[PDB]
Amino acid sequence: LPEHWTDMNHQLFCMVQLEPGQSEYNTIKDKFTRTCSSYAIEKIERIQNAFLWQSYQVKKRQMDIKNDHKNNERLLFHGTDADSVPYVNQHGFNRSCNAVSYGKGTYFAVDASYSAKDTYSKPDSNGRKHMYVVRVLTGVFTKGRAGLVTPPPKNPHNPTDLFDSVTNNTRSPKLFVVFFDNQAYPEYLITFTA
Amino acid sequence: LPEHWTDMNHQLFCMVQLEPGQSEYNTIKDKFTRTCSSYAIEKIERIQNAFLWQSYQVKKRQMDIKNDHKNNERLLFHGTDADSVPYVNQHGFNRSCAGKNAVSYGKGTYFAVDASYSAKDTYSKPDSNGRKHMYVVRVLTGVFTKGRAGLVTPPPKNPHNPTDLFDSVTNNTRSPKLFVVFFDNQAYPEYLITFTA
Ligand SMILES: O=c1[nH]c2sccc2c2cc(OCc3ccccc3)ccc12
Repeated sequence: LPEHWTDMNHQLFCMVQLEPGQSEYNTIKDKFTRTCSSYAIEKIERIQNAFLWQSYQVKKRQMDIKNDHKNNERLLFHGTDADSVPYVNQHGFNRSCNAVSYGKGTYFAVDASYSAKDTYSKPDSNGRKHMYVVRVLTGVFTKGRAGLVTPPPKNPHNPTDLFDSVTNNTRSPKLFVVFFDNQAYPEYLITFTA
Repeated sequence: LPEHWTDMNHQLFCMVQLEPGQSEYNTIKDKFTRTCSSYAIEKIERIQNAFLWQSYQVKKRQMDIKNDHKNNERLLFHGTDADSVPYVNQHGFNRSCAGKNAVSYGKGTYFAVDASYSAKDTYSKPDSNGRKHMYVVRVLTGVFTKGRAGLVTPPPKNPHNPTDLFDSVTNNTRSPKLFVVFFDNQAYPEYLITFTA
C-alpha cells in the first residue's frame, strides 16, 4: 500500500480528506483548475481502497510486461452522480452500470471541464458536484466505435491480442474507454460547485 | 504459478493435453460422466494462463479475507461455442458477451453444477465437425443468494448498506444448480473438455 497513504488502523477502505495548501491537495487542485478554475472546490478526498489498488497494480504489472515497458498509465477525470459515489469508492468503475458512441465501457475525460458537465457530475439536492481523479491503464489505444464490448485487435490475424483502450481521436485524445474492471483506480474524489 | 504446471519457458499461455489414466484426467472425466455418460470425451486440456491465474488468485485471497472461513470456490462447468474458445482461453469469461439464459437470475456469466446442463446444444454448440466444448472453471461463488433477472451486479446483503454485496447469485440457495458472477477475474477457466455424441 503506497507510502503517501496514511495509516488505516488495520482497515482496508478509508476516504481521507486532504489538508488544503499541502503538496498533495495543491497537485490535485491544479489538475482540476487547469480547465475548471470557475468552479469552487469544497474538498478533495484520497481514496484508500486496498483491494481495488491490489487488483489494479496486478493489471499494471501485466500491461507493463505485455507492452514491453511503455508508460501505460494516464490520470483522467470521471464525473458521477452523488448516488453512485459510495459504489465507486468501494468497487470502482463498472461498465454494466449517456452516449456510448466509442464502445460499451467506462469513459474517462482528459479535461476536468468535460467531466464537470451536469450530464456526468449531476448536481445533488444541495448543488454539490462529484468528480474522480482516476489512474487509468490506457496502454496502447486505437479509435473506438459504437457497439464495441472490448477494444479491437491490434492485428486482425491475431484476433485475441487487443488494444488496451479506445479513444475518440488517437492523435489528440479527449476521452478514453476501458472495458475491464481492473483498469481504473479512483485515486481522489473532488466535491465542488459551479 | 502452480508447481504442477508444465514449464512454459517465459511464455504466458499454454494448453496442456492430459493423459487418460492420470488422476488429473480421470477426476475431470468422472465429474463430467456423473451427468454426461451418453457423450464421449475426445480430449481434456489444462489451461495455463499466467495473467488470468494471477488476477483470479488476487480476487480469491481478497474474498478469503473478507468472508469468515468460507469455502469461496466451486469447480463448475461452462458450455462454449467453438468461435469463443480462443477468447476465453486468453481472456476468460466476459459478462458483456454472455447470452440471456433460458431461466435468467441476472445479467452475468453462468456456471453449472452439472455437466449435463452445459452439455445442452444451446450452450456447447456443436462445431462443423460435431465437436462440443465445455470449460471446467474455478468460480468464486463466495456468499450467495437467489438471483433475479434484473440484476447487473449481485444484490446487497442488507438493503440499508447497498455497497456490501453478495459474491454471486444462484437459482436456489438450498439446492444450487447454477451460479452467476458479475465481475471480471471471478472465474478461472482451468480445463477445456472437447467431446462428441
Ligand atoms: O466523466 C464522465 N462521466 C461519465 S458518467 C457516464 C458517462 C460519463 C462520461 C462520458 C464521457 O464521454 C461520453 C461521450 C461519448 C461520445 C462522444 C462524446 C462523449 C466523458 C466523460 C464522462
